[PDB]
Amino acid sequence: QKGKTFSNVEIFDPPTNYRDPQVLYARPLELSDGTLLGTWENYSPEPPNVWFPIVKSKDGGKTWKEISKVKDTQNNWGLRYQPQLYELPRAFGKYPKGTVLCSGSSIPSDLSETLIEVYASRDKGYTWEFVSHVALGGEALPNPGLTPVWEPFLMTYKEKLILYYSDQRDNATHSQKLVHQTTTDLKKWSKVVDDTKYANYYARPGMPTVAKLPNNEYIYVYAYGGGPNPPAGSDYWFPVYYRLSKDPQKFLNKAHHQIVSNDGTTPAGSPYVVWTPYGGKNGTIVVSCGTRSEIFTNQALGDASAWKKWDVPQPTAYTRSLLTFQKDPDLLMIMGAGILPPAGGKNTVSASVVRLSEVMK
Ligand SMILES: OC[C@@H]1O[C@@H](OC[C@@H]2NC[C@H](O)[C@H]2O)[C@H](O)[C@H]1O
Ligand SMILES: [Ca+2]
Repeated sequence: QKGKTFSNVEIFDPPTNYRDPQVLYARPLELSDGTLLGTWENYSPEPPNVWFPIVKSKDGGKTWKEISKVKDTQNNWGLRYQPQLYELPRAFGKYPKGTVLCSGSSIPSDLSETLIEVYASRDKGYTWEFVSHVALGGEALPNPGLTPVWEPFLMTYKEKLILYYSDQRDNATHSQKLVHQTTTDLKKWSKVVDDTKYANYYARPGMPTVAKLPNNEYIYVYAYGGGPNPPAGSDYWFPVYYRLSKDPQKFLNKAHHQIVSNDGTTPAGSPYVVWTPYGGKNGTIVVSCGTRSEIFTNQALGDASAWKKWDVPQPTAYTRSLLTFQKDPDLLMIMGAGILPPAGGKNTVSASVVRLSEVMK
C-alpha cells in the first residue's frame, strides 16, 4: 500500500507551435493486466491530419511513453475532438473481451462536419483498426442552430454496448440534447434514444458520463447548459446535474438533481463521474467538474443531500477525468490536459494519483 501515490506527473508538454489550446481533453484507461493507457486532443500543426496519441504506463501512472497513434483512416480529416478509451468487459461480435476501443470525433480542419467513430485495438493499444461510424453531425461549433455531435462515452449494459453523446441535430427544438445509441456487435447501431433534454430551446445539457453503483443503479452526470440560477455577472452557466436509474437506457424520465456540496459549492462544467467500492457498502461516487480543482464525493448512492468536497493536488482542467484502480479501491487517478482556448501556450497533459483515505480528511 506504500509508494502508490504521486502528484502532478507531466505526461506531455506540447511544442510551442501547436495550435491553441495545444492539448485538451485527457482520458485514461486501466487494462485488465494493470497497465494504463491515455490519450488527449492533440492540436498539432496540419497537415498532416491530427491524430489521438496513445501513451502507456506500466507503473501505475508514474512514468509514460507513447506507443501508438490512432489515425483517421476513413475520412482524410483527422481524429480531432473528444477521444474516449474503453476496455470491452465481454465480447461484442468479432471483438473479444479485452479489446480496447477508442471513440472520438473525426472533423475536417475547417470544422465543417462532425463524425463520432469507433476504432479498436486487439493488442492492448499498439495498433488500431477502424470499426464503425456512429453519428454524423454538422458544423463543429457549440452554437444554437448548428447541428454537430460531440463527446462520446462508452459503457456496457448486459449484452449491449451503449454509446452516450451530445447532439445538436434536433436544431429546431433543442440547442443541444443528450442521446445514446446501442450495439451488440459494434457494427450495427440502434436508432438514437433520448437521455436528457430540456423544453427551453436555449438549454444545452452536455458532456455525459455514467457509473455503475452497487445497488443495481447507474448515475448519469452532465453539465446543464442554460441551467437556472447563473451566478452574479453571468447570463448563462453549466451546473453539474445528474440522474439515477436501474436501467441506464432510461435516464430520460428520471428526476434531475443538481450537485451542491454541504458548504453550498456548486460544481459547473465538463464533469466526469466514477464509482469505487472504497468507503463502505455504498462505496464512493467521485465527480470532477471543469471549473474547480476539488473532487466531489457521495457515499449515499447519489442522495442529493450527501455531496462532499475535498482538495486534491491536481489542478482544475476542462473535462478533467478520473480513474479507479481495480486492485486498490482507495487509489484515484485524476488526469487533465489544461483549459479551453485561449490557453496562453501553457496547457500540458498531467495526472496525479491520490488515496481517498488521505484526501477525504
Ligand atoms: O473538445 C473540444 C471542444 O469542443 C467544443 O465544444 C463542445 C461543447 N462542449 C459542451 C457541449 O456539450 C458541447 O456543445 C469546443 O468548441 C472545443 O474547444
Ligand atoms: Ca509547451
